[PDB]
Amino acid sequence: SSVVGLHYKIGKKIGEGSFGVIFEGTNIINGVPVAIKFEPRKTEAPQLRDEYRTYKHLQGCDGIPNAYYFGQEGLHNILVIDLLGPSLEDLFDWCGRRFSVKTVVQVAIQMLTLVEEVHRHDLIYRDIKPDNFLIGRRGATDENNVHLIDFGMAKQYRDPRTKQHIPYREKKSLSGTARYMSINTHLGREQSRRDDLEALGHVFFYFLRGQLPWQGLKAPTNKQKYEKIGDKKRTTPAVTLCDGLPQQFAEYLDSVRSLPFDAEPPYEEYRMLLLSVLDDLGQACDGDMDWMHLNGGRGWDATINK
Ligand SMILES: Cc1ccc2c(-c3ccncc3)c(-c3ccc(F)cc3)nn2c1
Repeated sequence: SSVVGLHYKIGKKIGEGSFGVIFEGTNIINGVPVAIKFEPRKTEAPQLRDEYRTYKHLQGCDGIPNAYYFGQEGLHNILVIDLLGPSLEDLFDWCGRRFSVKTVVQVAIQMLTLVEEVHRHDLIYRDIKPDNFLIGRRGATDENNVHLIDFGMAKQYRDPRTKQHIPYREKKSLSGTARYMSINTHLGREQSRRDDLEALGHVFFYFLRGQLPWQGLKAPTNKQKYEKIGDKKRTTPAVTLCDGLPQQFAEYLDSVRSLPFDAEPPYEEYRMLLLSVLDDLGQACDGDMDWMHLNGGRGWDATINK
């Protein structure tokens, strides 16, 4: 059948997110474009239904798309959400694998706000990477704002009613993306709010430099590769990552790395820290982004870029 969930016509496949089977589509009642993620209906570790509830739990938060349907349709499981634009990894590539300091600050404060409101709903994200932060669609209100998708790695970190934190714990299996994950993750420690923020600091330097110094390491196995990346993260001072860059990014990474395990990070203080970079450089926080100058001032386009 060309239509799932009663109302959603399946369209072009876009197969992001685990190669994890995503299509674009349209709501046949109101023309609203949607993203449709299928998932094999029987699985050991099915994430689609708790991902649906995660979107509902975060419903109304800015930068988090609506979920309109989760259901059946025979062979798979379906989740329908708002359709968004390219990822920050995509735009990073099209901009030459380098973001200006201005673009990094502006995207950083929106990412900090996104993660904060995930944390405010008693969840840690635990899969921070530029591939899961998406901009909006062209000619939309939110075309160039950052959004957050894919909550398959999310976990409750405090009880919602009592607000009491999960116990600290160790010897957890290392999974996530090794390029960005916190040092604590490398050591098998239970993740918490600070670890989402340390991962963000890694992305910030990734954007600013074009590369992180623990990229391109090799080992016989994956486990040993993860260990070498973790070793590099701990012998590279934040001040050397930020050689030639505004020192507020080194102070950011240093401070979130030293946060206590259950501590509530000072999100607004971190945002003011990064905002001060623009003041030291005489720039304004006006929403102008590097990718908005792509292709003569038209921005990203499918024929030329991807
Ligand atoms: C790496 C990556 C990139 C984009 C993207 C979409 C995405 C792409 C474009 N517009 C909206 C979403 C989603 C997605 C997740 C869950 C779902 F139910 C539907 C879509 N995952 N995902 C994962």
